[PDB]
Amino acid sequence: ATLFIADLHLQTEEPAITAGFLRFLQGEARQADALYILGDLFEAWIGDDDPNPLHQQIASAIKAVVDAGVPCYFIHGNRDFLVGQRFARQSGMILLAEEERLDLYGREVLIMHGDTLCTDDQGYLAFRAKVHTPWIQRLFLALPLFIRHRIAARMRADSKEIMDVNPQAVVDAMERHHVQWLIHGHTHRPAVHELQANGQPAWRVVLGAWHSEGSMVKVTPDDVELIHFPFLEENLYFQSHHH
Ligand SMILES: O=C(CCCCNC(=O)N1CCc2cc(S(=O)(=O)N3CCN(c4cc(Cl)cc(C(F)(F)F)c4)CC3)ccc21)NO
Ligand SMILES: [Mn+2]
Ligand SMILES: [Mn+2]
Repeated sequence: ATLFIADLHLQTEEPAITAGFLRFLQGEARQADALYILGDLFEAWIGDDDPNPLHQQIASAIKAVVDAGVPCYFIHGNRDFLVGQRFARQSGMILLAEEERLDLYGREVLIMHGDTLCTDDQGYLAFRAKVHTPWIQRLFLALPLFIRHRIAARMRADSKEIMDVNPQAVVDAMERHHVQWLIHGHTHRPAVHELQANGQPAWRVVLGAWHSEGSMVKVTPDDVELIHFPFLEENLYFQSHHH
């Protein structure tokens, strides 16, 4: 089976999510044919030279999955678009493009973070175009780390419902790639949607954010599974009752 996750928004202020992801990497992920992380792995990223210990702890945990024979892939989210090749080398992850077409047991599948489908938020897409301009990224990354951390903290303070996808953008993307299956995150609305693309039924599968429980999509030769699971090993104890 091939696994997909997104929208973990890892951060040191939410250690339960981190513990949940570490348990996922040490368990389920080790049995997978591959693991794809479709963006927003981290709640923030200001560049690979950031010494935040969480980054090294996550890199090491992913690298153990890779070393165990499970290739791991990353598509950037809007929170962590600055993840670069230094982190890719540290974690053993392979960085992919913003859209990729996969062969999953014969099923052709488009994968993407999903924010580019949200074409009714023209303000967001304009800002997105700016922070994805290479010369702007290179200027930001050249700033001292403490300056980047101040900029990012102010921006997060200033930003504190997610616009959903545009149905026509979905059809356009799925016809550009000639697929009947699309997996994405970003909208934080885990679901399976049927539509029509390329003159045939098509499906859009949406990952959940890791808010109170984890979420993954598991693709097998036989089916597509949207799975919700607890972060920690929920230890069984017997609550007494009476009838
Ligand atoms: O995502 C969703 C829901 C939609 C959410 C849409 N809002 C969103 O994404 N936000 C809002 C606040 C925020 C802060 C971060 S950040 O703290 O990591 N960091 C800020 C500084 N960044 C920067 C980079 C560059 Cl190149 C240039 C510049 C500068 F502006 F200075 F020029 C700054 C790098 C990134 C990352 C994402 C965001 N569902 O999935
Ligand atoms: Mn997200
Ligand atoms: Mn997002």
